[PDB]
Amino acid sequence: MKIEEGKLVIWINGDKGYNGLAEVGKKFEKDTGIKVTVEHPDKLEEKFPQVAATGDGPDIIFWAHDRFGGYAQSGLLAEITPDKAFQDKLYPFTWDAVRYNGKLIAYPIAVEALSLIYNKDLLPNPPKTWEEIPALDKELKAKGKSALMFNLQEPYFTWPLIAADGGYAFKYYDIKDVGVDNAGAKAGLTFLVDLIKNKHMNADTDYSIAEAAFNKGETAMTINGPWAWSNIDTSAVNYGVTVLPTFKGQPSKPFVGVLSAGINAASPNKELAKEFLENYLLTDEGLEAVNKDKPLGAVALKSYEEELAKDPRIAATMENAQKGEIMPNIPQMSAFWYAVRTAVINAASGRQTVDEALKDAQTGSELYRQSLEIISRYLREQATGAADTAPMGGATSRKALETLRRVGDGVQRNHETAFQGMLRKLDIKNEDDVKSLSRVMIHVFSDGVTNWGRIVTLISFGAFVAKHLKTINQESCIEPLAESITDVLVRTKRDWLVKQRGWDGFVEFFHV
Ligand SMILES: CCc1sc2ncnc(N[C@H](CO)C(=O)O)c2c1-c1ccccc1
Ligand SMILES: OC[C@H]1O[C@H](O[C@H]2[C@H](O)[C@@H](O)[C@@H](O)O[C@@H]2CO)[C@H](O)[C@@H](O)[C@@H]1O
Ligand code: NA
Repeated sequence: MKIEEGKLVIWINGDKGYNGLAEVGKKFEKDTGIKVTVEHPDKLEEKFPQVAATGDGPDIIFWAHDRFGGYAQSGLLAEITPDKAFQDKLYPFTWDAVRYNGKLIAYPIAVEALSLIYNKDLLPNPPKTWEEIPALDKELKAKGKSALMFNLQEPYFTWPLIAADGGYAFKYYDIKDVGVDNAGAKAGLTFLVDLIKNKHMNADTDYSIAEAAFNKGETAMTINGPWAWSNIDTSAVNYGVTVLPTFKGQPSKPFVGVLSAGINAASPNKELAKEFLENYLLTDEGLEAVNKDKPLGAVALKSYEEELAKDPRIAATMENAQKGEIMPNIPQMSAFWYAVRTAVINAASGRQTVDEALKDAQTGSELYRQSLEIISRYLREQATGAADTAPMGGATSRKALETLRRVGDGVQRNHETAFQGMLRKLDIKNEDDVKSLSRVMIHVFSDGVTNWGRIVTLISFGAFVAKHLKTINQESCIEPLAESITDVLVRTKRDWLVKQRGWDGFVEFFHV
């Protein structure tokens, strides 16, 4: 296996207290003789699933809890085994954040929420509403200052505004219901794009540009998390931390993250990782080391949270958190963030209109579930000979299914001999063999030009396999088969599918 035994490699994001974490690691090495290496690679949240899937990577990965369902579903995280007495040292709602499919899949460290951070010497009374920002910027611009700069390249930072007047990710979790292009989301993003059109913000502003501007005293406000506070202390800007402005009378709703530590499932060092996490990091002295480097927010460790909760910055953090929501941890969170990131960037730049951007995001976010509904229904009715009587809950699903029935009948008829021969060559007998189908379908499906004819052929093969599985009394393998096909299709063809307008495109192409 790629990972080395008898040491710990930790990955953590570069905005967090990695030097303090390394200090904890030195203490661990002094007591145990085991060397701890902390790294902060770029795009670690994308890198981790690529390397961990091959049995490589770090022993411990730190990130907000939202990405970890995905990791867990993919087999990349060890289940953790804190005993009762350890469990009781952290807040139950922090453990709830790192529960997937009933199992604990990470240790919670700290609760993060975005707040409004403001320069008390420029703006002694910060605005309660978004709507008053344009006027305030006009006033500040007369003195060579701006009202507000924040990172527009990561949707995390814009989401509180998008969500304020009723935007939402997944309904509280009903995965069918995405609220990315409803009228509330549209309103929020239109307000953001108007700020930009009226020269109150610049589309190119990123994390670094906003942080420098605030920390040099050029802009009166930023939006950021507790990790930013250290660098402002150093700058000698006199700052406060407050509740985010309202929009159309409603609170900004930040997406709340629980910084968490997961154990790589390929690690031969799981017991050392546990010892590090429970007996060195999640203690008063351990969290203090990290916190002194870059503040964590409101920590999951009750003993130390009682001291931090007296800080008015932490109170503000908790106030904003209470108005927002805990992020979901479902495997499609990754696709939701990619889709919303693109939408914000394209709306802010003018590359798409607000309505066009958010339509594309809504299609990207729901792609996996929508594809699965269609493909699973088709596979099961082909296998059994009868359709599923439940409603879709679904206009696109229903028409796409109708289309697939019409087109797929022809394909399965014409390809029957070839499909017979391919199935005989692959010998799919049970759930273990459906696992092996993925590698073959990626190769055969991907190494080929993409068009809807080829997608129908893939799904038609699926249906033909489903009928065989039913005949051999393996009907319980049909759902996993459908999941596997949907996985190959959407992992490899996502961008083409979105550009083709998803399943509405399919329906239009074969209309005919
Ligand atoms: C794993 C079996 C699969 S998956 C798939 N996906 C798209 N096209 C296919 N075939 C068409 C026409 O055969 C193509 O390559 O354009 C296939 C075949 C498949 C099934 C039987 C024989 C050859 C390929
Ligand atoms: O922008 C989408 C992004 O948001 C969250 O990432 C936060 C992270 O939680 C914080 O710890 C801080 O580091 O800033 C990040 C924003 O750049 C999600 O946790 C993440 O999965 C998502 O891609
Ligand atoms: Na990053």
